Formats: sequence, structure tokens, C-alpha cells
Amino acid sequence: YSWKGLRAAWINEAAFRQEGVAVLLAVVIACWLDVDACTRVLLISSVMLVMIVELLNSAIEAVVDRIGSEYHELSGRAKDLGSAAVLIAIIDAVITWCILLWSHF
Amino acid sequence: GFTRIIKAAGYSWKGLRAAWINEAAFRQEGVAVLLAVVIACWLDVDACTRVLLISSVMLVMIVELLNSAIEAVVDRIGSEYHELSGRAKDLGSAAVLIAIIDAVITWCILLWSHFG
Amino acid sequence: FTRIIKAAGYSWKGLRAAWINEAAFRQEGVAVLLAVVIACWLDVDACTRVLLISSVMLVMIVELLNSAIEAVVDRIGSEYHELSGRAKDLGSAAVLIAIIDAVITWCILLWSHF
Ligand SMILES: Nc1ncnc2c1ncn2[C@@H]1O[C@H](COP(=O)(O)OP(=O)(O)CP(=O)(O)O)[C@@H](O)[C@H]1O
Ligand SMILES: CCCCCCCC/C=C\CCCCCCCC(=O)OC[C@H](O)CO
Ligand SMILES: CCCCCCCC/C=C\CCCCCCCC(=O)OC[C@H](O)CO
Ligand SMILES: CCCCCCCC/C=C\CCCCCCCC(=O)OC[C@H](O)CO
Ligand SMILES: CCCCCCCC/C=C\CCCCCCCC(=O)OC[C@H](O)CO
Ligand SMILES: CCCCCCCC/C=C\CCCCCCCC(=O)OC[C@H](O)CO
Ligand SMILES: CCCCCCCC/C=C\CCCCCCCC(=O)OC[C@H](O)CO
Ligand SMILES: [Cl-]
Ligand code: NA
Ligand code: NA
Ligand code: NA
Ligand SMILES: [Zn+2]
Ligand SMILES: [Zn+2]
Repeated sequence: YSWKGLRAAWINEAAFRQEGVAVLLAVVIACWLDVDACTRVLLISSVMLVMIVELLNSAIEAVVDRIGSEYHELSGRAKDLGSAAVLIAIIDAVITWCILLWSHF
Repeated sequence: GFTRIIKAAGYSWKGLRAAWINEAAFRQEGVAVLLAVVIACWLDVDACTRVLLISSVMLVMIVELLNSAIEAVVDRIGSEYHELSGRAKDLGSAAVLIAIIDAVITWCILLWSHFG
Repeated sequence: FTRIIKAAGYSWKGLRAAWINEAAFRQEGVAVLLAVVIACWLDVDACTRVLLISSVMLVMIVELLNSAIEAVVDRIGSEYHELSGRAKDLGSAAVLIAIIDAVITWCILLWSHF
């Protein structure tokens, strides 16, 4: 499952690796900045949220491919919707980091 | 290959229109969400509070999009197969509810502490 | 308002379904109750209290989405007779990251308070 899924996500999905690095960067940076606990949490969790949604998107993509590689309007709808969910998470992470850092750095 | 980043962006945007055009729940929650975001940007609150007000509400949109994706998959199954238990869609609806409840709690707790 | 009652009944049906079939959801249900009580019984500020609860609530949300994905796979698995696991693996991975995130949240916040 989880550890197995993470391994699959890392090797197979390139977007996931970039997020993994981003999580590592977020944690290191959040710990290096002189900020309060809530801020430190918000900096890390927001980026981890992107990874969570990305994994779910990858899961949906796996189901759709399993149904069929062939082209349908509901197959690509699902993948688009999943892709859209990741975007909002990223938008959320950008807004979060902006608001917090605009005050400190 | 920065070119692909644009490929992925077009996807998400296509998904957004699809959620908007096809899902009514997405249209109504989006209005409440976008309204909430605007208010959160204009309140006299600290950064952490402003972030919590926005993120809790945007999470509702994230979960809804994931719910819509799951519904799309189910509908894809339903076009080939005849019998739909509805269980997958029920769970997706449950996920959105918990997200909305969470957003209500977040806004209640935060607004009650500063303005209380 | 008619659809809202219908959408709520769906959600409630999904919540009840999750409770009976998945033991992990019952544990998370317990954890949410504990998180709220603990956050409300500690003398902490609003932002930390929101984060203590929301981090745990996120785990329940991801689990519900994961269970939905599992249900779809099973419906397909009943038709094609296929036992590939990536959809279920990835869904479980998403829940793990949510749990790890919640642990970090509780650690960082409580280490700062105490
Ligand atoms: N079976 C299918 N039927 C219809 N459209 C499909 C499809 N498979 C893919 N598409 C379309 O192509 C896009 C890319 O497919 P897919 O979602 O699998 O991308 P991907 O895994 O390469 C990138 P990412 O993981 O970042 O989302 C989808 O967003 C959708 O618009
Ligand atoms: C104001 C500055 C704030 C900076 C900090 C904000 C938080 C980090 C943002 C996103 C995490 C993930 C990064 C983007 C993930 C890759 C994008 C993607 O999915 O692209 C398609 C794929 O890469 C095909 O190659
Ligand atoms: C104060 C308010 C400031 C607000 C500022 C907000 C500006 C937009 C921010 C980030 C966009 C980053 C680029 C978009 C990310 C790539 C597209 C995407 O979502 O790709 C997912 C991909 O398919 C993988 O699954
Ligand atoms: C202590 C007093 C404090 C009071 C402050 C409370 C403010 C709640 C704020 C945001 C919730 C946002 C929820 C966004 C999603 C809900 C959408 C929804 O359910 O909409 C109803 C539907 O449209 C009908 O037809
Ligand atoms: C201050 C800024 C306020 C901004 C405006 C906020 C207005 C709405 C508030 C609460 C509505 C709560 C609604 C709760 C009903 C949920 C129904 C449900 O379970 O829906 C499942 C979902 O629709 C499946 O997609
Ligand atoms: C500060 C205010 C805090 C407010 C409190 C936080 C609310 C958390 C939300 C949902 C929990 C739902 C738990 C799952 C319930 C499922 C239904 C159930 O128990 O079903 C069993 C059934 O009886 C078998 O026959
Ligand atoms: C400070 C310790 C106080 C003692 C009591 C703590 C309980 C409060 C809940 C969560 C804490 C953070 C844990 C992070 C994950 C929470 C959800 C979780 O682990 O749920 C069970 C899981 O699904 C596997 O079955
Ligand atoms: Cl059980
Ligand atoms: Na159609
Ligand atoms: Na729907
Ligand atoms: Na299960
Ligand atoms: Zn993919
Ligand atoms: Zn995709």
C-alpha cells in the first residue's frame, strides 16, 4: 500500500518527485526561518497537501487506464478534474507562502 | 522541458470548466468559497488566521474536484456496466461534507476568538 | 433546498457505510473526537486549535476519498477479474502522507506550547 504506492509514485510520476523535493525544501526552509509554530506548520502542511492531492490524482488516473486506454469523454473528464484539483492545491500553497512571507521576509 | 508544465496547466483549466459546466455542487460551493476568500483578504486579522480562513475554504473546492473526478469514473463504468451501487459516490459526498464542516468550524473558532 | 437534503443523505449514507466496513475510519472517527476534546481542553490560541483539529480532519477526508477509489476498483475487479494494486496503493499513500502531516502538526504546535 502506502509505502508501495509512494515508491510507485516516485519512480513513475515526475511531478511527484518535484513535489517531494518541494516538501523537503519547505520543511528545511520553514525550520530555518524565525517563525512561530502555526506559521511553520502552515508552510509545511500546505506543500504536503499538494503531494496528497497529487497521489489521489495518480490513483484516479490508474483506475481510468485500467478501465481502458481507449478514448472516452468521461475517461478524460476524470483525469482533467483530478488535474484541476492539484492546481487548486498548488494555488493554495502559493497564496499561503505569500501571505506568511510578505510579513516576515 | 518547461513546455509540459503548460500541457498540465491546460488540463487543469479544462477540468475546471468541466466541473463548472457539469457539476452544480461545484458552482454553488465555488460561489460561497470565492466569497469567503474575498472577505478573508479584507479582514483585520494576522497572517496565520488569514491563511487558515482561506485554505479551509479552498480545501472544499479541492475535495469537490476530487469528488467530481470519482463521479466521472463511476459514470464511465456505468456506460459499460448496468448496475451501480452508488457507494463510491456516497463516500465522495461524505468527503465533501467533512471538508465543509471543517471550514465552518475553522471560521467559527477563528472569528469568535479575535472578534469575541 | 430539496437537493441539499438529498446531497446530505448521500453524505450520511457514505459516512455510515465507511464506519461499518472500514475499521481505520472508526479509529479516525475516534481520533477526531479526541483531537477536538484535547484542543478544547488545552489552553491554546485559536490558530493552533484550528490546526490541531483540521490536521486530523484531513486524514478522515483523504480516507473517505480513498475508500471511494477502493469501491470503484472493486466494481471493476468484479467485472474484469484483475488484481493490480496501484490505484489502491496510491490512495493508501495519500492517507499516509496526511497522517504524517498531522503528526508533524501536533508535534510542532505542542512542542511550542509546552
Ligand atoms: N483515456 C483518455 N480519454 C480521454 N482523454 C484522455 C485519456 N487519457 C488522457 N486523456 C487526456 O490527456 C490528459 C493527460 O492524460 P493523463 O491525465 O493520464 O496525464 P499524465 O499522467 O501524463 C500528467 P499528470 O500526472 O501530471 O496529470 C488528460 O488530462 C486528458 O485531458
Ligand atoms: C511565492 C512563492 C512560493 C513558493 C512555494 C510554494 C509551494 C510549492 C508549490 C508547489 C509544490 C509542487 C511544485 C510544482 C509541481 C510540479 C508542477 C507539475 O505538476 O508540473 C507537471 C509535471 O511537472 C510535468 O513535468
Ligand atoms: C496574494 C495572492 C497571490 C496569488 C498568486 C497565484 C498565482 C498562481 C500561482 C501558481 C501557479 C503555478 C503554475 C501552475 C501549476 C501547473 C499546473 C497544474 O496544476 O498542474 C498539475 C499537474 O497536472 C500535475 O498533476
Ligand atoms: C461564531 C460565528 C461565526 C460565523 C461565521 C461562519 C462562516 C462560515 C464560513 C465559511 C464556510 C464556507 C463553506 C463553503 C462551502 C459551502 C457551500 C454550500 O453548501 O452552499 C449551500 C448551497 O449552495 C445551498 O444551495
Ligand atoms: C462569511 C463568509 C460566508 C460565505 C458564504 C457561506 C454560506 C454558506 C455557509 C454554510 C453552508 C453549509 C452547508 C452544509 C450542507 C452540506 C451538504 C452536503 O453534504 O453536500 C454534499 C456535497 O454537496 C456533495 O458534492
Ligand atoms: C469545535 C466543534 C467540534 C465539532 C465536532 C467535530 C465534528 C467532526 C465531523 C464528523 C465526525 C463523523 C464521525 C462518523 C459518524 C458515522 C455515523 C455512525 O456512527 O454510524 C454508526 C451506525 O450507528 C452503525 O449502525
Ligand atoms: C499529544 C497526544 C495526545 C494523546 C491522544 C492523541 C489523539 C489525537 C489525534 C491525533 C493526533 C495526531 C495523530 C496524527 C494522525 C491522526 C489520525 C490517525 O492516526 O488515525 C488513525 C489512523 O487512521 C490509523 O488507524
Ligand atoms: Cl471493519
Ligand atoms: Na457525456
Ligand atoms: Na455529482
Ligand atoms: Na477499505
Ligand atoms: Zn499521471
Ligand atoms: Zn492526469
